[PDB]
Amino acid sequence: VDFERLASIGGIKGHSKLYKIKGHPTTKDIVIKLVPNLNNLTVCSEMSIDGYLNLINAVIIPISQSLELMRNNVKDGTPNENIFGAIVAGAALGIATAAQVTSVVALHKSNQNAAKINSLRDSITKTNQAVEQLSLGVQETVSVLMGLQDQINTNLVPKINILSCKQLSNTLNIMLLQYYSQILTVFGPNLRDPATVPVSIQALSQLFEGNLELLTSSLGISSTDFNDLLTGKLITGSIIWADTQGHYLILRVNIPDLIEVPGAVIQEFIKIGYNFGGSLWMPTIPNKIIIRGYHLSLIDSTNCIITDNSYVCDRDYSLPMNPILRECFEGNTSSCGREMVLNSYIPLYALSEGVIYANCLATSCKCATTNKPIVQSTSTVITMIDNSKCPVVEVGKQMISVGSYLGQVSPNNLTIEIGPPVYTEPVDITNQLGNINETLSKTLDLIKQ
Amino acid sequence: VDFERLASIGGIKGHSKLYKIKGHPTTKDIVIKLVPNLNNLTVCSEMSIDGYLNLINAVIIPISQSLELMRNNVKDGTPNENIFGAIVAGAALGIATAAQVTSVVALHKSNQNAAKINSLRDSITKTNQAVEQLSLGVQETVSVLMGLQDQINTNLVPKINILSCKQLSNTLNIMLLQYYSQILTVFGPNLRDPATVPVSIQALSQLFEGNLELLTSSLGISSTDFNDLLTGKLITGSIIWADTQGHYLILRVNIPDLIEVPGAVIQEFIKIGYNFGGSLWMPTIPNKIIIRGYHLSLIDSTNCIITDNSYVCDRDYSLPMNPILRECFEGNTSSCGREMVLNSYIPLYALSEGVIYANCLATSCKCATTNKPIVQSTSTVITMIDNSKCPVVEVGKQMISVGSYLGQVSPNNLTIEIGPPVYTEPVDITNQLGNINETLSKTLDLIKQ
Amino acid sequence: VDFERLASIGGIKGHSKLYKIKGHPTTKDIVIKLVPNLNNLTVCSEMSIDGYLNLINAVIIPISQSLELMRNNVKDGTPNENIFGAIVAGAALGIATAAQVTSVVALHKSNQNAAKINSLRDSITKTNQAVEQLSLGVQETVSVLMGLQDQINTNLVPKINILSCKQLSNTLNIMLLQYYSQILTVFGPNLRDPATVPVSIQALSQLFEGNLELLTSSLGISSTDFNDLLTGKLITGSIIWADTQGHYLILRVNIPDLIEVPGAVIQEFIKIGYNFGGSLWMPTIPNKIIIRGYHLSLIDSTNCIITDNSYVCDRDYSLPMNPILRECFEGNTSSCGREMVLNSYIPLYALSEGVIYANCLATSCKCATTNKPIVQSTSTVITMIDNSKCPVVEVGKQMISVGSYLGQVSPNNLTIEIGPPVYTEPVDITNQLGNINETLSKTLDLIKQ
Ligand SMILES: *[C@@H]1O[C@H](CO[C@@H]2O[C@@H](C)[C@@H](O)[C@@H](O)[C@@H]2O)[C@@H](O[C@@H]2O[C@H](CO)[C@@H](O[C@@H]3O[C@H](CO)[C@@H](O)[C@H](O)[C@@H]3O)[C@H](O)[C@H]2NC(C)=O)[C@H](O)[C@H]1NC(C)=O
Ligand SMILES: *[C@@H]1O[C@H](CO[C@@H]2O[C@@H](C)[C@@H](O)[C@@H](O)[C@@H]2O)[C@@H](O[C@@H]2O[C@H](CO)[C@@H](O[C@@H]3O[C@H](CO)[C@@H](O)[C@H](O)[C@@H]3O)[C@H](O)[C@H]2NC(C)=O)[C@H](O)[C@H]1NC(C)=O
Ligand SMILES: *[C@@H]1O[C@H](CO[C@@H]2O[C@@H](C)[C@@H](O)[C@@H](O)[C@@H]2O)[C@@H](O[C@@H]2O[C@H](CO)[C@@H](O[C@@H]3O[C@H](CO)[C@@H](O)[C@H](O)[C@@H]3O)[C@H](O)[C@H]2NC(C)=O)[C@H](O)[C@H]1NC(C)=O
Ligand SMILES: *[C@@H]1O[C@H](CO)[C@@H](O)[C@H](O)[C@H]1NC(C)=O
Ligand SMILES: *[C@@H]1O[C@H](CO)[C@@H](O)[C@H](O)[C@H]1NC(C)=O
Ligand SMILES: *[C@@H]1O[C@H](CO)[C@@H](O)[C@H](O)[C@H]1NC(C)=O
Ligand SMILES: *[C@@H]1O[C@H](CO)[C@@H](O)[C@H](O)[C@H]1NC(C)=O
Ligand SMILES: *[C@@H]1O[C@H](CO)[C@@H](O)[C@H](O)[C@H]1NC(C)=O
Ligand SMILES: *[C@@H]1O[C@H](CO)[C@@H](O)[C@H](O)[C@H]1NC(C)=O
Ligand SMILES: *[C@@H]1O[C@H](CO)[C@@H](O)[C@H](O)[C@H]1NC(C)=O
Ligand SMILES: *[C@@H]1O[C@H](CO)[C@@H](O)[C@H](O)[C@H]1NC(C)=O
Ligand SMILES: *[C@@H]1O[C@H](CO)[C@@H](O)[C@H](O)[C@H]1NC(C)=O
Ligand SMILES: *[C@@H]1O[C@H](CO)[C@@H](O)[C@H](O)[C@H]1NC(C)=O
Ligand SMILES: *[C@@H]1O[C@H](CO)[C@@H](O)[C@H](O)[C@H]1NC(C)=O
Ligand SMILES: *[C@H]1O[C@H](CO)[C@@H](O)[C@H](O)[C@H]1NC(C)=O
Repeated sequence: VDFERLASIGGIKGHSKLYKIKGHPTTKDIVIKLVPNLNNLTVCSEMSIDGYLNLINAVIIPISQSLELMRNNVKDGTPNENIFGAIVAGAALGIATAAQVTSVVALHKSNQNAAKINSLRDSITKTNQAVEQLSLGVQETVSVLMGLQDQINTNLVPKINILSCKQLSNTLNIMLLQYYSQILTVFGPNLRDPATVPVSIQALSQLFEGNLELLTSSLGISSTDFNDLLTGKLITGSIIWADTQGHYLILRVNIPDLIEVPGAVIQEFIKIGYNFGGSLWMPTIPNKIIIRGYHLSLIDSTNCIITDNSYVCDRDYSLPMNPILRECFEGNTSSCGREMVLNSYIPLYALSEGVIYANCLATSCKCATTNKPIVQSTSTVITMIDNSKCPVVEVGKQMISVGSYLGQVSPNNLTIEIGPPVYTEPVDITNQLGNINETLSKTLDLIKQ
Repeated sequence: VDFERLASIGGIKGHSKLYKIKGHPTTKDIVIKLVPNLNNLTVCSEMSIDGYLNLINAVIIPISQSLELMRNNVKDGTPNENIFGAIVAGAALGIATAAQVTSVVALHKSNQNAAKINSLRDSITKTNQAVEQLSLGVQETVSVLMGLQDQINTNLVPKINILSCKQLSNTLNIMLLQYYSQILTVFGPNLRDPATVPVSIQALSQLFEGNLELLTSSLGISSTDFNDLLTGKLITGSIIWADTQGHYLILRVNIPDLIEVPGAVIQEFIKIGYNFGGSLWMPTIPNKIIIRGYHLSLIDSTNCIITDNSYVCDRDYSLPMNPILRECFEGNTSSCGREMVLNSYIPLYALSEGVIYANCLATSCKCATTNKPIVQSTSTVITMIDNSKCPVVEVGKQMISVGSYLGQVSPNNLTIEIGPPVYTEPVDITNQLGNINETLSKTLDLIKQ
Repeated sequence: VDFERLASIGGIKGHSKLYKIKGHPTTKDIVIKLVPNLNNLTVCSEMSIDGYLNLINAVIIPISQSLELMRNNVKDGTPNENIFGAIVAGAALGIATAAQVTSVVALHKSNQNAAKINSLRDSITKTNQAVEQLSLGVQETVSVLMGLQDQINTNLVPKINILSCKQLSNTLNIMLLQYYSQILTVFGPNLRDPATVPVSIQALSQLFEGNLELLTSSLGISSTDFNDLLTGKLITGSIIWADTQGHYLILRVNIPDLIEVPGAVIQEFIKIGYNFGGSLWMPTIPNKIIIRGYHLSLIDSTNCIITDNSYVCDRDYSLPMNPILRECFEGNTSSCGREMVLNSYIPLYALSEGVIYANCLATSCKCATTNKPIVQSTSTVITMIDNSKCPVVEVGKQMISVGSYLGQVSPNNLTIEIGPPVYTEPVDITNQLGNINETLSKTLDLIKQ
């Protein structure tokens, strides 16, 4: 890429940041209970828990049935001693994809640990606090949790005798209906196929009043640097057991790790408007260019957080680009398109290493040190301001200082090769393909002559 | 649609679902009280209600004057000779659509029931609980409802003498300001034209801590199956009255239904990457094809929820394709477009009726029962794998089992034909336009002579 | 623009509203403290504040360091003959934009007032109420506030001795993790550079349970008409100080004003389907047209709220419109394009000042004064209906009355030109990609002839 020619056409080189992709995740098993274990409220709680039980058993049972169905198709013990592993009975599958097979293999791998955690069902159902830990093994422990367990251990407990029992039953019914609305909201897409659908950690967090940090801390991840504090919205987890007896859900989550792709640097750009042909124009370039070993491609940070120093993505998002755009970035400013604007929010000046790139035709350019106006050149449109002209500069309204030097090439004396203009592209451009069509079927009429 | 040549072009036939959408327009009517009724707080409440009342008086009166204007835009009379009424006022609508006329007919249809509900205004204001059902007639009822009644019947009521009265007044002001912010949030677009704008049941439930099925069970809808349980976001409804003295809003909602359009089957597809020209490609076909008696249309599930077995839409969303797409799906794989990718997240193999469609040029394909590689034929690009080759297949890393049979013919032994790709960013269409600019007078240079 | 031919192609003139732009905002300074001042809880608080402080220091300290680092890059003083201008040291900026320069100038303006507010740090940290005021000067005041100060002044305070101190400590821990997650949620993009990123009042109010007009009333701005009730989602604020001692942020917010651009009228339109060629077609014209002294342009309401009488935007969003669309709106219905629709939710009739535009080919049309049907003319598709034919009209299933007159000339008796249909696919481009290439040999063939 040539920054001098692309600055001649009106694009200024922005920051350079890194690219990091999530990769190599380890697994951790969590358990979530659903039944609010009340021990203090055995005086006045009545039958009303069983209505909540009937409403949650409408969704606990079919998820568990599909979960035991999907783990039933796979088997182990490949024929021959040389070949061994998990075998998917694809005749019993019907239609399946690669990630579904991978999830089936993962569930078959975690079936033994699911049975190991299922051995502690009475330990799961005996908890009376919000979040606590129980000894899974000699070195492993579980992370049982309920957000609403605290709500009938710090709010509804002290009103055990001041307030009437039917009012406690009605308030518990309102809270249970609201919580069942929350579980109904979060396990929406999970109802179709609860094996191949990951669970967002924030969607888990709205079950517990939107506290993602409690799940992050009790899960074990402790973000310390600046880069991992923004990260935490990409933690994925899958359900491995859906037990109906204690009415609990055993899930397996993936602890992320931000690996770094070698040699890939994300380069940003700033687009300014320039006055050509009596109109204001902007070059048509993408904002972000990934560069890796003299190779230009495209990415999208639609799902990626952007730090001050790097681009952090959940997964690699490499998109191809047109070779005409590659020639536009490399040498050919004639191959770069331009669009027109007339709105008031167009930047005309910007700073780059102490060098001002400014359109002086619309912006007032002056030097404070000499008190003389600066005129637009006719060989260029974008006008540079450095310490060669004047140190202390009047641009627009503002006093500024400049610094450094162009380095290699001055685009003031360089020729101008602004390419063809493009228009706006709504469904209007399909109507211009329509009048291109009538021009072409005029030429088809002129073919026969 | 032929699935063998569509498997040759790179598409795999996915699941088949239904289009059981829309239903009978049975309705129901409820009452939304705004001012909460305090009865235990007659000791220490001051006149903190007056600021809330002055805040809501700026809201309630415009909807009331708009609705009485809208009733002034219609009469019935008995003009003509066969017509016994239901005429609209001439030119009093100004600018109006068909849905506005339908809303006019709806208010003229329900004004008698609105007067019937308004006959018990003193019965409306005497409620001191959250949700009540009061008898409209002999076998009829409505639902008067106040979700913040509980918060000043279980939280602010017991602190009547423990906490100081000015602190209760301040906290009451805080929750009144918060709840008035909630009404200002939910009746945002409703303030412009409060007769033709429906009300989302989820945004209505957001006034009540997001307890949707509390409103649903108080309404009367009891979804019992899997398909209708996810449904409940298609309730909707329109306000029929905005009474100022009781400060309440009489709402009319529609009880939905799920009828089935006959013969319409939604078909899913899986698009895999194939290695042609030393490059990775995918075919360009839409994901869902609706088929009804040899008729292909297009749909968009931008709002429709997807069940495990069918598609639930609020309303029919039929779209067409080009006839070139119809020939692409029927017989012409040369008319099916393609796209080039280089990203890592491209699946290359999938399963369909125990038959593997695999890109073995990039995927390791072996038979574990015989320990031999599976090689790509030069005639095919996508490899069919069944039990005729080998029962246990190594694909990728995984042991899998195949089964069933082929189905008519195979896609491997068929001829393959392909076409050019194209993308967005119409600067290439701009160069094509300049090509037309030079081309049309490239024609009229040396035709004759 | 005409409305006779434009309704003859099927577009009906909607309401005419105004255009207003937010302009000239003044500045007011607020302060936001973050450490919850507990005074009643000195009996049982333990050291749970220390973990919250350790969590929030990693956010507070680098924001303050970046703020003072950006503060160092601007200097004042006289550049020889010029008096002042706040000279920006451009060597200490790297790459900067115009908005960043304006923000640096804003903080250079606000350093003195930030120091004046920072002189009352012990006054800031001593507040034990939710929202209260302190005297900044003889005529200026500050607006120190918390949404969660009340929560440990009305909820956790009365359970000082009834509930155990470790349960109070755990409840405070859970609520502090939840609120620390709230600050991590709202200050997401602010951590990259906390000077150039504006702060929305909505996400700020999300820290205080979504009570927007509590913040608005503490600011002092008050809405009084219909147009300012919907306005309230566009308040812009910027960080001016990030003090780590009392752990508070001094913020400067911009109280706005809705200025009116003169002569600009936003025109809406209603597009109906018309039956041509045995099929339903939809004309392709934009819904909104801004007209200002015979000047058509394009706008987008992607962020602008729409009131009953005007358009309220955060900033001007004028876009150029095509000269082919200028011929479409002025004279040439051939330039007005079309598309082919088949879905059932297409309106075919509408009312405009007692003028019925009705496609009577698909809609039943009658006059029950005479009890006869109304037929379709061959010279037009859209049916003109006024009181000259019959004053009381039957359209579809609805019985209406009309008035007024035609409007200059009737839109039924003329003949209008037509545009071609379009689609939403790049297939056409690929067609031409080889088409013009094939027709190129044909052009030379004409030359050969
Ligand atoms: C999940 O897998 C289990 C285990 O069965 C094994 O896997 C199947 C896929 C087949 O390949 C089996 O041959 C294989 O053993 C299946 O559970 C089994 O279900 C059957 C009924 O389908 C049960 O038989 C019943 O048993 C008693 C006998 O007294 C009577 O009630 C009935 O007469 C009937 O025969 C059987 O006990 C049960 N268990 C075992 C170990 O075979 C299961 O069908 C399968 N699928 C699902 C969806 O759960
Ligand atoms: C909505 O409609 C009511 C009812 O009036 C009926 O509908 C109107 C659209 C017109 O077609 C009327 O002719 C028709 O009766 C309107 O309320 C009426 O408003 C008028 C004033 O516009 C009232 O007249 C006043 O009455 C007393 C007489 O002592 C004095 O205060 C005034 O001198 C004045 O004459 C009238 O009483 C009232 N009611 C009726 C039954 O006619 C209403 O104006 C209309 N529009 C709106 C915007 O509310
Ligand atoms: C922000 O600015 C302050 C003020 O410094 C002034 O502005 C800077 C932008 C430069 O132009 C300075 O020349 C100018 O004075 C900076 O504080 C200063 O930091 C320096 C170190 O960077 C301190 O020097 C130290 O001082 C003592 C001397 O006994 C010893 O510890 C060291 O040997 C060392 O020399 C200096 O005292 C201090 N104050 C002043 C008034 O200069 C500050 O660093 C700067 N930037 C940031 C990121 O905070
Ligand atoms: C409440 O429950 C706790 C925990 O089980 C127990 O220690 C306490 O004694 C109970 N109190 C009453 C009054 O039941
Ligand atoms: C593009 O640039 C190359 C050198 O980088 C040059 O040879 C070529 O002619 C240019 N093409 C244009 C300006 O169209
Ligand atoms: C640009 O070229 C001019 C002559 O046109 C020359 O005076 C000037 O020094 C050049 N600038 C450079 C090489 O930076
Ligand atoms: C293109 O033009 C031809 C000839 O006028 C017309 O028949 C055809 O429908 C048009 N096609 C498209 C896709 O615009
Ligand atoms: C509180 O209100 C309820 C319901 O109206 C009533 O039964 C009760 O007596 C009231 N209590 C007091 C102390 O006013
Ligand atoms: C595929 O075609 C080949 C010849 O090209 C033939 O030998 C083979 O039997 C065919 N397989 C089918 C029809 O399944
Ligand atoms: C290209 O330009 C104009 C429109 O700008 C068009 O009318 C003309 O036919 C085209 N060709 C030439 C040779 O100008
Ligand atoms: C609680 O704090 C308030 C306000 O500072 C004070 O008036 C009151 O005495 C305190 N009460 C106790 C029990 O400490
Ligand atoms: C466009 O309209 C003008 C008058 O406004 C007319 O002279 C001209 O012929 C029209 N052009 C068409 C229909 O192509
Ligand atoms: C429409 O044209 C007819 C002649 O075809 C004429 O009689 C009639 O008055 C016209 N209507 C107008 C101009 O409104
Ligand atoms: C059409 O011709 C142009 C110019 O030679 C070429 O760039 C383009 O690839 C061709 N398109 C096809 C599909 O052959
Ligand atoms: C497919 O069949 C159609 C006729 O139905 C034909 O026009 C097309 O060329 C065929 N596909 C080929 C040979 O590319």
